[PDB]
Amino acid sequence: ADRTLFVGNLETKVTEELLFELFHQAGPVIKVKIPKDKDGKPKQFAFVNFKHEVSVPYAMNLLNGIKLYGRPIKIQFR
Amino acid sequence: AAAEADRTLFVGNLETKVTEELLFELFHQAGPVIKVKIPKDKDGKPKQFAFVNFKHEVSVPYAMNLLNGIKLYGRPIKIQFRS
Amino acid sequence: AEADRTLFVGNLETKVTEELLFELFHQAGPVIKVKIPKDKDGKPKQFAFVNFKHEVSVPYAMNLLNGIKLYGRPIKIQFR
Amino acid sequence: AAAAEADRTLFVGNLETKVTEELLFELFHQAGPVIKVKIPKDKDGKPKQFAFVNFKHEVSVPYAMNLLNGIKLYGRPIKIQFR
Amino acid sequence: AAEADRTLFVGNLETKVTEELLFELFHQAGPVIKVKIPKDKDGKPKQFAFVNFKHEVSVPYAMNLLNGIKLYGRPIKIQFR
Repeated sequence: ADRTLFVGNLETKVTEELLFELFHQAGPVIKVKIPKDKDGKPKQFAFVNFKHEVSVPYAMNLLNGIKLYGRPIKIQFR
Repeated sequence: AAAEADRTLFVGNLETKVTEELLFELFHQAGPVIKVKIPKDKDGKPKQFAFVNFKHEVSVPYAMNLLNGIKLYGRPIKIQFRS
Repeated sequence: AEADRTLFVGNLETKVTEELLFELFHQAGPVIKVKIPKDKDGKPKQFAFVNFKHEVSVPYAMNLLNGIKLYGRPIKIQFR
Repeated sequence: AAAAEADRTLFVGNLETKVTEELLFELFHQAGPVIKVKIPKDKDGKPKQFAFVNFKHEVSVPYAMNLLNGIKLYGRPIKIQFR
Repeated sequence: AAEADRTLFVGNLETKVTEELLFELFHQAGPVIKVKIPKDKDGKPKQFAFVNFKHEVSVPYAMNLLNGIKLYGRPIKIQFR
C-alpha cells in the first residue's frame, strides 16, 4: 500500500484493463481496481498498485493529465 | 455484432479533399482498421465527417489521443467516440 | 494539370535555395522538382513550388513542415 | 579540489519530502556518471528539502541542468541551481 | 575565399560556456571546423562565439535545432551572417 496511486477524473468508459496497460509503461503493475458503487456501478477513479516504489514518481510525471476518451486523468499519491 | 460502435470514432471537420483512403492510412497507426466511411450527399459530395471502425476497442482511446486536432489540408479534425 | 501534388512555400529567407527545400521536403516523400522562380532581373523570388510524386505527401508535408523556421523565418505552406 | 568538486556539483532544491538520495542518483545518472548524492540532515534530524549532486564530468552539469530542471517529483518540480 | 556563410554567431553566452562545450553541442548539426570565443583587447573572453561549419546546410539546421537553448541557465541567441 506504499506503491499505490489514485487516478481520478476517469471517463465512464475507462476500464481496469485499460489503466493496467497504461500504467504498465511505468513498471510492473500488481493490480488495478476501479471501486464499484455500493450497488455495483463503477466509481470514477481507480487505485493502481505498482510492484516497485520508483514506478510511482515515474508514473505521475509520465501520465498525469493524459486524456482518456477526452477526459484528463488526475493522479495523486497518498 | 452491433458493437461495432464500441470500436467506432466520429471524425468531424474534414476538409473536402480528405479521402476514405487517407483516413484509413492515418488511423491505421492506432491499430488495424476494419473500414472507414465518409458518408455521401444526394449529390455525392462529402458532408465533412467520417466514421472509422477499428478492430480492437483499445485503438479507440488511442486514436483519439494521437490524432484529435491534427490538421488535414489545414483543417483540424475533431474526433468523438459517440457522435 | 493533375499535378496537384504541388505545394506553395512562401515567406522564404533570401538564403533558401531549391536544393535546401528539396532536401527538406524529401522527408515527406519523393520530390519530382522544386522551383524558386527568378524575377525580371534574374534574382530569386521569396517563394517556391514543390512538386511531389505522390499526392499523399502534400497533406503529410503541410502538417510536418508548415511554419518551420529557415534562417529564422517561418515558411508559409499553401495548397494552391 | 575541493573546487574541481564544486564545479561538478549541482544544488537541487524544492524537493518533496518523499524524494530520497537513491531516486536522485538514478534520475541525475541520466546526465552521466554520478559520484555521490547527499540530502543533508540538520541538528535533530530532520531532514532537509534540497540535495547536492556531485557529477564525475563537468559537462554533465549543464546537461543535467538543462535536462532535469523543473521536472516534478511527486508533483513538486525540482529547482536546480549552479553555484 | 572567406566563407562567412558557414559561420554562426552565438551570443548571450554564460561566462562558464567554453569553446569545447559549443563544439560538442553544435557538432550535433554536422562536422564543425572551428569554434572561437573572441577575447577583448585585454585578453578577456567575450560573451559570444563564432561557430564555423564544414557544410553550409549545418547553418539553417543548427540554428533551428539549438537557438534559444539554455547553457548554465542562459539561452543562447543564434544569428546567421
